[PDB]
Amino acid sequence: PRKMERAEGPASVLAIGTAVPPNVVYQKDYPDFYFGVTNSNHKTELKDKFQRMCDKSCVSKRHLYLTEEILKANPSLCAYWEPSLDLRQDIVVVEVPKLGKQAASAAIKEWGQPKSKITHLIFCTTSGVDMPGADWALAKLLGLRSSVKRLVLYMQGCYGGGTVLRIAKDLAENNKGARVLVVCSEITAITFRGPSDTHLDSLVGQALFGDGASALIVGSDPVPAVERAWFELHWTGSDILPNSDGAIDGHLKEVGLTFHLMKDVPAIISKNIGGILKDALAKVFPAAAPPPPTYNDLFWITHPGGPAILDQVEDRLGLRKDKLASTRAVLDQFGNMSSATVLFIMDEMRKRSVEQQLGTTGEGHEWGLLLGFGPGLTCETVVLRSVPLV
Amino acid sequence: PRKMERAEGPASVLAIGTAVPPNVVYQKDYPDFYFGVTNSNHKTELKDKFQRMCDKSCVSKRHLYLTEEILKANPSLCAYWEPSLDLRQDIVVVEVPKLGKQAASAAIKEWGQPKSKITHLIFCTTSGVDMPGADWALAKLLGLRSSVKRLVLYMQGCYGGGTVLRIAKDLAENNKGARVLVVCSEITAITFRGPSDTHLDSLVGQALFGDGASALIVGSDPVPAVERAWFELHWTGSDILPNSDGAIDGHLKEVGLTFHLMKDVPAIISKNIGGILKDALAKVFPAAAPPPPTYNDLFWITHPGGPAILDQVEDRLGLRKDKLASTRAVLDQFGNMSSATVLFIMDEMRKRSVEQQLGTTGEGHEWGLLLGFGPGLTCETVVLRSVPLV
Ligand SMILES: CC(C)(COP(=O)(O)OP(=O)(O)OC[C@H]1O[C@@H](n2cnc3c(N)ncnc32)[C@H](O)[C@@H]1OP(=O)(O)O)[C@@H](O)C(=O)NCCC(=O)NCCS
Ligand SMILES: CC(C)(COP(=O)(O)OP(=O)(O)OC[C@H]1O[C@@H](n2cnc3c(N)ncnc32)[C@H](O)[C@@H]1OP(=O)(O)O)[C@@H](O)C(=O)NCCC(=O)NCCS
Ligand SMILES: O=C1C[C@@H](c2ccccc2)Oc2cc(O)cc(O)c21
Ligand SMILES: O=C1C[C@@H](c2ccccc2)Oc2cc(O)cc(O)c21
Repeated sequence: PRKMERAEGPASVLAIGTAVPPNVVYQKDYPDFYFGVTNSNHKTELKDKFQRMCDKSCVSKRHLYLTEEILKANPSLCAYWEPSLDLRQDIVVVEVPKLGKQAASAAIKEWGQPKSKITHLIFCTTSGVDMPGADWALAKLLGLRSSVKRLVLYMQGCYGGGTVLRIAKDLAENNKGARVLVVCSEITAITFRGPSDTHLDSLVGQALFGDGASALIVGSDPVPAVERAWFELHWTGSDILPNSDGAIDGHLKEVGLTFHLMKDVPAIISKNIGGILKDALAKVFPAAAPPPPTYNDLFWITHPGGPAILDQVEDRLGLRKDKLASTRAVLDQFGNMSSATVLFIMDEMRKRSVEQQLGTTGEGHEWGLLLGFGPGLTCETVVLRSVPLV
Repeated sequence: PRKMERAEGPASVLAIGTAVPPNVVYQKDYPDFYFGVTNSNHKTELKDKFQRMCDKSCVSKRHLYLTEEILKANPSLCAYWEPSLDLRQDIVVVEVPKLGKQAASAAIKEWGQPKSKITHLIFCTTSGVDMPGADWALAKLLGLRSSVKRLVLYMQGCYGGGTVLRIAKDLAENNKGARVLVVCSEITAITFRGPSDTHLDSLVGQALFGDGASALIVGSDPVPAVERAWFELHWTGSDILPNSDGAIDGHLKEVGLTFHLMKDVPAIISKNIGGILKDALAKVFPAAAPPPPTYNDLFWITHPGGPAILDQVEDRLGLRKDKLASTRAVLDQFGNMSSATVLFIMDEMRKRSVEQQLGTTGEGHEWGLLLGFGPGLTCETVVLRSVPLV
């Protein structure tokens, strides 16, 4: 007879909303723009290198808070190593919760229930820190009840989409009637800086990173015919990959957030992911019983840290060429939105499945994988179940 | 049949370790020390106001990472408003997880099981941010399994001790066999700065804030005659207090972490806490059945934001004067250690109960309250149950 009753069924995604800044930057135009606005067009070697990163980035466009106008008004962001944290913070402490509020309103509207049924909130970002935090600012913007149980996950990085689901699963499953608002909001004004020929990992981030926020309603036991489940969370795992110490570092310095990235990240991920997944699926489908579905029969929501990561994972695991299609669509249209990205991909996948009348929310497959990769090198693994359609 | 099995009994504290820097700073000595090492002794009126805050702080001693030698070596910490974040970060990014490791090892030794049985980690701090985070640095220092499920709660503030329990409860209860390492580690090198007569709320921080780390092993279903429970978590609540907007703010700026404290913080807390506790207790002990214990028959683990908070809460709720004794002993010998403090108090309470042979780990009372207060103004409430002794 618990003092807090728990729930029975699996934690379920009941709604997804997304939001991007309205300023669209087409990748074809970005090297000219990026090197002009940072007064670096004379470094023609650096620029050619940046052109080829952009050429191969498999990003067609990104949505960016930073405009030409904001940049020319704030010269310290356009240089490479100028003190700038205070200005960066003044921006993202406001704009990260605001972008997340746009995404949350769309999730709440789809869900169909008054916002006061939201009992828990998880706010995740890599863009700025403050007290009270982005979670508090978001609850204020939305008018959530004063007793919402909040949690702010700061300085996470690109694995954070997996992390928020790992935690939300337990909040929803162990609290009867709990409805968890889950927000990932990322804005690149925290990292944007000029180019330097000695910091070529930061140049990569300028080719790939973009802005966005996504929002879920996560809860167990959806009310039949009133609430709608779209995916279920069944198994989570977290791994620090071997021999990955310092593969991806990020430091919050007086020049803003600095990004450090080793060239063997794709090899480290692609060469270890198979064991991680094979173990995950063995836990979920033990013999004592159906064997795990094959990789080609699972749906795939993979953090697209970069095209080389996706290509090398696809190659090492022998995935048919269409398995990463939803993943690659989101990267093409929004770039790498750090922790938010996987949820755009989740939303992209379910929307396509409805549109093309596939049999389930997961492109017609029953089971699936959501993977996030970030500093650690940390790999978050969430085994998902789709929900049948019509 | 769940793909991840859950646990049955209440999340229980199975061990507690604590760790403080070796440098002890007697409050009698502190005004002379602080104004001397910050070259402010000419500020006669400022210093006397600071003497009065110390005289009254009900803090006798604090443990501090910063020493006179370190301060004289790094003059930007002794000025009031100098660029210093990179220096501070370089310190606490290392020292915060290092201090958390001493407390963790002590908790693990007490618990008695091999460190590899730790499945989950929650690291809470208000001092510094990094990627990978302090959670990852701690796991590395300890040699935890590569698949430990980690969470870093950055920039929490003084309510963090309640927040970690609220989260560890669900991690422990929803995952069969899960053992959660909970660490709160706080080091004032991130905020320490010289005095100024235009920023006197920050002066208050100089009178009250100390350094410390505490660590818990939290798990459901302790193995009988093998593991030992000291407190059980049964009910959690979180609240933004009314008309408290901006009462407690902190920003990570290029001069380091900055502290803003309104003078009505004790009024805000003491005038609203009764309704919060009455609501909580009504939820835990509903009529439909025993009534809730009186405040005086509860044990009290209260974050000592300062003596005026404790005194006004004690006055508003009509608490017998012995109720906040364990709480006040920790403030006296350690200061306000932000998120770590309530766990020192919890450690103090169980150690006294055992030493004096009371009937339970909660000073002879069955039920109790842990409260944390911080930015928001956020109130975290955890209804605890004690365990009977011998
Ligand atoms: C876009 C790159 C980004 C794709 O391009 P590619 O297929 O490697 O194309 P190329 O091999 O021509 O590489 C182009 C340039 O990128 C540079 N580059 C790639 N990765 C780099 C890194 N981590 N640091 C510095 N420079 C790098 C290369 O040195 C090369 O320069 P060069 O033309 O002067 O040799 C690709 O390497 C990738 O997808 N990387 C993954 C991103 C990642 O590391 N993790 C994301 C984490 S959250
Ligand atoms: C130690 C102070 C810290 C206790 O002192 P006190 O008993 O109120 O003593 P006094 O009222 O004489 O105050 C002493 C001085 O502190 C000053 N002071 C107290 N709180 C202050 C604040 N938040 N900002 C600025 N000054 C403050 C008073 O104005 C007074 O100055 P004066 O002597 O020049 O008039 C007390 O106000 C307290 O405990 N407050 C709680 C601190 C807090 O907010 N903690 C929760 C935290 S994040
Ligand atoms: O350098 C930062 C940038 C940040 C981001 C991306 C997009 C939008 C806003 C912020 O994402 C990261 C993820 C990492 O795993 C490591 C990082 O060092 C970063
Ligand atoms: O300014 C910081 C200081 C930090 C701390 C305290 C002790 C040791 C290390 C760090 O605690 C805080 C708590 C708050 O509720 C608000 C704050 O602004 C702070």
